[PDB]
Amino acid sequence: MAEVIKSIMRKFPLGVAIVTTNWKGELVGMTVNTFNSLSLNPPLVSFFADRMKGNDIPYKESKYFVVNFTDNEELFNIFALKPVKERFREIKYKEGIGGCPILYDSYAYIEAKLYDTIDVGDHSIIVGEVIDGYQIRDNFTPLVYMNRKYYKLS
Amino acid sequence: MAEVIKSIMRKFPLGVAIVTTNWKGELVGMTVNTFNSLSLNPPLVSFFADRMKGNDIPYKESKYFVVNFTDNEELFNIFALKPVKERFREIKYKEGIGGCPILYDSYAYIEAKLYDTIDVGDHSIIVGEVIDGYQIRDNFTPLVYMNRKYYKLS
Ligand SMILES: Cc1cc2nc3c(=O)[nH]c(=O)nc-3n(C[C@H](O)[C@H](O)[C@H](O)COP(=O)(O)O)c2cc1C
Ligand SMILES: Cc1cc2nc3c(=O)[nH]c(=O)nc-3n(C[C@H](O)[C@H](O)[C@H](O)COP(=O)(O)O)c2cc1C
Repeated sequence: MAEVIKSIMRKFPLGVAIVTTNWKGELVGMTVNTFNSLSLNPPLVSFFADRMKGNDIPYKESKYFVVNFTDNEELFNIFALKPVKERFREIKYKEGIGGCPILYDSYAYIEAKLYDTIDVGDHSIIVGEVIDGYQIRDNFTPLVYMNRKYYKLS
Repeated sequence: MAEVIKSIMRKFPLGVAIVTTNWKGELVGMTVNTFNSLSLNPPLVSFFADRMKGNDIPYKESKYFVVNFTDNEELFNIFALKPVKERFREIKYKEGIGGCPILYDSYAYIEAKLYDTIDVGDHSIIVGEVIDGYQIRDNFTPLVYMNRKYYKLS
């Protein structure tokens, strides 16, 4: 079989973010490399959630979600590798719209309201309608994921 | 109005590619920063097409499309800025699946078959089923778009 299709994606640089929500009282988040702007009028953003792993379910059952933009590699690792029950013990967060956690170490975030979801193959596209966003820290180092690694920008 | 939501995206680094198709004999392509992997089984890839500009129509009416991965900044500018009738005069290309053009200066490409399209707000999500991909050049410099500019990776 051609699994050259995975090898090409591993060399394709992608921006990363951490999406959180409050899921019936349970604080959850995850590192994503599928976040993007989908539409400007109306202002929709989206990301892709893995259905096999059940990453889609939390966001399908909540009304809001926050996109956290940060430059601390360690946080990306926490929200990809640590057990789900341990994630919010180790970091500083404040509560935001609908109880959703905003990471303290974010340089920016966007709060959004779930707008639609769409199952395509083994992922769902989760679309949210933007309702606010703030730039908090002005001086930061944006990161990209490529080949299991995070790179600063040249 | 909050157009802080545009200012946040301008600081968010994104991978770029050029998607082409053969549209009823007309060779068309465009620079996109919305290309990503959507699903592994089945292997689907996608990008977002601006409906206001009519970028969606070519891909909705063709059976295939090619994703071209390249490290030549000049090509990204050609396939974003030059009039549509002038694009394929200025560069070297070969014909591929379904007549779709493959750019000669690509280090990799993926050929794909249209699988579905979905209108959300002012964009459509164009999903294609991967049918091949090849890594051609081994030594390249992947680029990311941020703030109207292209950066090498540090
Ligand atoms: C950089 C990186 C990118 C990721 N992107 C996504 C993604 O966009 N969508 C997704 O569902 N999971 C993605 N994941 C996996 C989730 O982070 C992970 O499945 C989620 O945190 C739940 O954790 P668990 O599988 O360990 O329970 C990514 C992981 C890493 C390392
Ligand atoms: C880096 C960059 C990213 C772009 N990404 C997209 C995109 O993902 N989807 C889209 O429809 N147009 C995108 N465009 C615009 C298209 O390249 C452009 O509209 C297309 O080439 C048709 O050209 P025209 O509007 O000049 O006729 C992007 C442009 C640039 C500069």
